Amino acid sequence: VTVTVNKNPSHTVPSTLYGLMFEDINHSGDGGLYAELLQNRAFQQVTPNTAAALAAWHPISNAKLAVIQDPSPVSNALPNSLQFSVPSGSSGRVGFTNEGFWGIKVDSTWTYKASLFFRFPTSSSFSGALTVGLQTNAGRVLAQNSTQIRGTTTKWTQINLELHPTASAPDVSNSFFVTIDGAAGAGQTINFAMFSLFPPTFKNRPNGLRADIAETLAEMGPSFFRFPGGNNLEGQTTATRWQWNATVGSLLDRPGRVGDWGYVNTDGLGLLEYLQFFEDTGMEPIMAVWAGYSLGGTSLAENQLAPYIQQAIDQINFVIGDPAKSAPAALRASLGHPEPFTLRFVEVGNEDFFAAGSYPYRWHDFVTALQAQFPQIRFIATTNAWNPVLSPVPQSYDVHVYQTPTWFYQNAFYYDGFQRNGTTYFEGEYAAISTNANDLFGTVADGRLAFPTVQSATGEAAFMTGLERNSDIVFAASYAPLLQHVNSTQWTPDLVSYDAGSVIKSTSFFAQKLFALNKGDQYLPSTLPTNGGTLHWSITRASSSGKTFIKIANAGSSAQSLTFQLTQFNSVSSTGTLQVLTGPETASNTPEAPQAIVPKTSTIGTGKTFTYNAPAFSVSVITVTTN
Ligand SMILES: *[C@@H]1O[C@H](CO)[C@@H](O[C@@H]2O[C@H](CO)[C@@H](O[C@@H]3O[C@H](CO)[C@@H](O)[C@H](O)[C@@H]3O)[C@H](O)[C@H]2NC(C)=O)[C@H](O)[C@H]1NC(C)=O
Ligand SMILES: *[C@@H]1O[C@H](CO)[C@@H](O[C@@H]2O[C@H](CO)[C@@H](O)[C@H](O)[C@H]2NC(C)=O)[C@H](O)[C@H]1NC(C)=O
Ligand SMILES: *[C@@H]1O[C@H](CO)[C@@H](O[C@@H]2O[C@H](CO)[C@@H](O)[C@H](O)[C@H]2NC(C)=O)[C@H](O)[C@H]1NC(C)=O
Ligand SMILES: *[C@@H]1O[C@H](CO)[C@@H](O[C@@H]2O[C@H](CO)[C@@H](O)[C@H](O)[C@H]2NC(C)=O)[C@H](O)[C@H]1NC(C)=O
Ligand SMILES: [NH3+][C@H]1C[C@H](O)[C@@H](O)[C@@H]1CO
Ligand SMILES: [Cl-]
Repeated sequence: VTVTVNKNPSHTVPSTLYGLMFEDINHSGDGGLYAELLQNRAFQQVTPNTAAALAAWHPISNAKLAVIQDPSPVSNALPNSLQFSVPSGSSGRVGFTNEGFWGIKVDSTWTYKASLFFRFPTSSSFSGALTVGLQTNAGRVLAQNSTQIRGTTTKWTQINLELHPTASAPDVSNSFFVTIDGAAGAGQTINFAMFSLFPPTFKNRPNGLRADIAETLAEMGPSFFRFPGGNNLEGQTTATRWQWNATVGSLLDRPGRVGDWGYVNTDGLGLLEYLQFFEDTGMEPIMAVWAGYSLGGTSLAENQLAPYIQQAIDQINFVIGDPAKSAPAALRASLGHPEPFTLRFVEVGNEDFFAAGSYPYRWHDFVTALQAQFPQIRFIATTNAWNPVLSPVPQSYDVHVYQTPTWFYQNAFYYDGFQRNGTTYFEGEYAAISTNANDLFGTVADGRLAFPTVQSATGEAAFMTGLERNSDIVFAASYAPLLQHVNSTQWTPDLVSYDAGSVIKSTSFFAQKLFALNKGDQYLPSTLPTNGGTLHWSITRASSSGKTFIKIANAGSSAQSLTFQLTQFNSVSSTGTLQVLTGPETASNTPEAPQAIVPKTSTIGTGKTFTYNAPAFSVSVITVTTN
């Protein structure tokens, strides 16, 4: 195909076109992006005196453990304590371990910060060392530190100890431990609460993020971060919905919540940590507010919304409010951030096409109130575009699609036929999730992708050329889900996978990165791809530099020749860079082969005419300079 490139831009490419969609799913938050290494660190939202309350916790030797509703809890928000008892006649090492989130990476190049709260519920003459550390799951101690404690300490007391491993572990099958001498400790009971183990964090943030994952997200050059969901916003009931104010302040004062993916959320990754991450990466938020529906099917009645609307106002005021004008904005100031954060976009609910009978009145009451308080914010509707008809008229819709790789290349013209009437579209969730048109959400045996493939990434890339061409009305687009803990998966495929030790960048990750890092501010119209065909392209240009980014998706099994004609330009560089992602159709980056498929960079000859053979199942970026 001959592709003629127009020198005259048709529109300015939004700064927000490519970004991330985050919720705590697959332990993407707890166990993932949030750097905390202990699972069930504070016994949040578990039933006392049950086995599930002790999840991730194990005795050392003859230790007696129970999670109790503490008669004098460490805080209002943390009613549960770990009751540790050493039997009469004990000796040696007695204590307990935390298995982490399916392991703990123990690296001698890291300093870890261990902390816990303890008290003796009954004053005693105990005198001895409390030792914390890291061991292999064989009991081989790799790091340890101790401090003197006394049975006369009946008031909650925090212990803060650094850990320095003497050796890196050969694998992640390691645990955190707390021990006392069994002879010195015989017959003693100690109550513990609010444990924590942190490695070094991204940007050395207090209560920050896991470095390799954070760096992987920053690597992709995202412009926005949509959060906190997704289904994880909604709750299963009104009472279990995400609430901003429960995620701010001291860890002692965050009660956690049962999330929407089968596990408890600590809310240690809370609103301020999200906003700090955005400051650290140059992302802007697309922030969702809860809109009167939860996943058990309950809509709030129109006459029940007012307190929930005010809570959404409170949440936005925490982000952007003048600290002199509201309690939430004053709280942001008090937590060390007097300056408002950026927030341009708020999403009203999540996937309210599941509650389209109530969304009209929910949308109406929420957006009337929020637009009056926040005249500069753009509010995004979550129902199917224009069905049902909403009032006020939404400025933006969030469009989600999970489909086959083929569907994505076949639907790259999805936005071309849309009216240009001031409405903008957010592709807030998309992914090629299955090769089975009949059972998209089924099993891997029935065609569900365990990981993105070259096929899925190239189909997505074709659809993304459509998003970029239509970026006069498409303002933002994010793959979902973003993150996967390979030991605790509720949804595949995912953009970035990891275990306790290392990260896997998917084929789809590299497509997302290639699109986002090679994006100018001018859209240059070109010869249209065949609507329904496997071969798609989109061309942008950086007005400041003349760097010109030709993105080519070949989502099919046939190599296809493209001849670019740039005769309209005064000058085209005599060379360009090629970046190409390609491989076998069903090839994946897996834990076993995490670098099977990676992009390759080369130099090609360019000018006003050049020819590129786009391989079967390839994503290609050619960068030239044009003036
Ligand atoms: C986060 O902030 C929300 C407010 O936006 C807090 O929710 C509010 O909590 C109060 C106190 O529990 C609720 O008032 C109570 O309602 C019950 C049931 O009708 C009543 O029996 C009590 O006498 C009292 O009036 C209020 O309804 C509730 N509001 C909403 C919108 O949920 C929430 O507690 C805060 N969370 C934390 C951890 O601080
Ligand atoms: C045990 O942990 C303590 C507490 O973190 C470590 O002592 C701290 O070390 C850092 C770095 O030198 C100092 O800046 C802190 O002021 C120290 N605090 C205290 C209370 O001493 C100590 O080095 C750790 N020991 C081992 C063997 O890992
Ligand atoms: C923008 O144009 C869209 C088409 O891209 C219009 O959508 C129609 O909206 C009415 C109700 O307002 C629906 O009953 C139709 O079914 C919609 N058409 C389609 C194809 O979905 C939309 O109303 C326009 N919006 C504005 C602000 O003018
Ligand atoms: C977490 O998941 C990883 C990756 O799937 C597991 O490690 C794999 O285990 C399988 C099945 O035993 C082996 O055949 C693979 O070779 C392992 N892969 C790698 C890269 O090591 C790991 O066992 C899981 N951890 C836990 C505690 O379940
Ligand atoms: N079904 C998806 C849509 C929903 O909002 C998310 O929580 C799910 C995984 O990305
Ligand atoms: Cl397919």
